[PDB]
Amino acid sequence: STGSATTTPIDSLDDAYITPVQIGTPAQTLNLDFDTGSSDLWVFSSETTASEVDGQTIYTPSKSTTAKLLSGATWSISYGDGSSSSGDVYTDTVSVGGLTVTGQAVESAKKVSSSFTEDSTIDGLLGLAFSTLNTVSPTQQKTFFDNAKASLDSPVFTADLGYHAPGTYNFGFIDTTAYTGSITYTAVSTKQGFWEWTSTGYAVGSGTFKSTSIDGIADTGTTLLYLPATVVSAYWAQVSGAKSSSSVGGYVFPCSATLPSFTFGVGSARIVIPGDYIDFGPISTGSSSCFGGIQSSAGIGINIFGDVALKAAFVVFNGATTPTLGFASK
Repeated sequence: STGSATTTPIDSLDDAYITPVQIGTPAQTLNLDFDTGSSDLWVFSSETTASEVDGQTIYTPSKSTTAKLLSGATWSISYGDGSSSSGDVYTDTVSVGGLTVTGQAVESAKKVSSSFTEDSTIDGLLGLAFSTLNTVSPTQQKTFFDNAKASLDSPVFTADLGYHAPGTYNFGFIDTTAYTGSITYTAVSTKQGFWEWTSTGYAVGSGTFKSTSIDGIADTGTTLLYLPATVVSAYWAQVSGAKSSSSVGGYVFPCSATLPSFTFGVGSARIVIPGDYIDFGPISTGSSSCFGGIQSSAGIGINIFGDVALKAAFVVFNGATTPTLGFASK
């Protein structure tokens, strides 16, 4: 089997991408944030505290003839940005782009943190990291991909995120028309539960490529590119007037600037992020200070190849017995 679904930016900055997901019978379609950095499929629901729902579409398990309470199961998650959610668990039929999994754990939120409530466009998350990170207790549950894998034509999914435009998540096949050149595959460590890999270096603009190992994770659920402070300083040094602002929370730059590209290495291959992809717009409405799309990871503990990096590439998440990642230009 295969599936293919369009993923759409939630706003004009590509802060996140939403993909429609059919849950239950009859289908309830919710727009979920596909997140290769986490492993829970959780949704706003009829159980979510009413004051914490503000415009999201909810899953109502009592209206699904295939929903079953997973007795005794609870979940609770905290994300790298400080947000969180928790609740109970149903199993139900879940379909993405024509690919159907029966008995998928659907984690129904009883509580969500304010950042979720305040984003009316995201109805939940669909985790695509390794199932070892799933938070369901006392019986850990499998991700949608893990449940689908054995049925897929090939045990892979691909992320093709658009710049200021829709893109595509495919399951079970590699669309050879969706990229240019060849796909370069690179090793993955699953020891932390992530799609963790090592970039071979970077370049700023038209500058020389610096060969250096940068371990990080491919994370579709993170907006920006978080790299070591040395790398990030080298980038922003090429933008007149750019500086790190402790009060804003990162590098800012004059909105009048033209940003240089940023290249990262995948083996001997190179992925070029155009400068425009690194502009996240005014820090507040009407400001002439703009927020940068490349930020330091120093306070995180891990480097994160988020959407800024991934949307410059066609990305293969190869879930074979020994997982690997593939990157192609497009």
